[PDB]
Amino acid sequence: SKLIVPQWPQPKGVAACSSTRIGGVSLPPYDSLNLGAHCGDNPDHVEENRKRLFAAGNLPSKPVWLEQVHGKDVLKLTGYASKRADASYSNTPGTVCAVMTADCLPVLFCNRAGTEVAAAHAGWRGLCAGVLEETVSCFADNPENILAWLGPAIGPRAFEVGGEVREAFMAVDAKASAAFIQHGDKYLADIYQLARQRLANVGVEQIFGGDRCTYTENETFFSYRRDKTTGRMASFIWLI
Repeated sequence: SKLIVPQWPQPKGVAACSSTRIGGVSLPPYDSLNLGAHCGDNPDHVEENRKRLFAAGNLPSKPVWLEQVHGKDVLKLTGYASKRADASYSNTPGTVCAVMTADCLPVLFCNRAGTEVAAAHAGWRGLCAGVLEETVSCFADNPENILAWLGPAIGPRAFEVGGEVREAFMAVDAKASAAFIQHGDKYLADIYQLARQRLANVGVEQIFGGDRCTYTENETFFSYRRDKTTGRMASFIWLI
């Protein structure tokens, strides 16, 4: 399948999907459903892949792509001065929030009532810096009414990092030590657990997903760590 549908108690007024590498037209190293236009692929192929995926996902409009910079800024999708941001927020029907990834954690959010949605691109830098709390801060609803879906990311068996990454996280939130295990001179990091921690700090505990690994599941996902020059997937959410 070209896409995954989040397994969460999705409100009737919300739609969401997350793409795989399967079912497009690109050739290696972008094989096949590469959505990224700035990673060296044949641009005709990328355009075709986007057409295929947007049709498969029944997107009502084109996604509002961001100029992702591995920061913590959120674009409120008001209908831009700048799209330099790593998350977006919408309360407008038909507006599609999207983040593009190939290892960095996508997080999709909505409220139980189905009146607000958001998408965050939470690579370790952005996650550490507070992109998830920034995104949550945009919601009008109460925190216990926010649902968060952890999309396909590089998982804890493959995401090896140096001690400086562990230090960066622990400097914000000491609990972060629980999300690393030592491997020689490095650490294996659980980005999912880090997300759960940082969201729990802001009262968001209804968390779903977190069961995939972009690195390990190579027939299903692109992985920057695995392949360096490769394609991108994306995660999408909208109010119907």
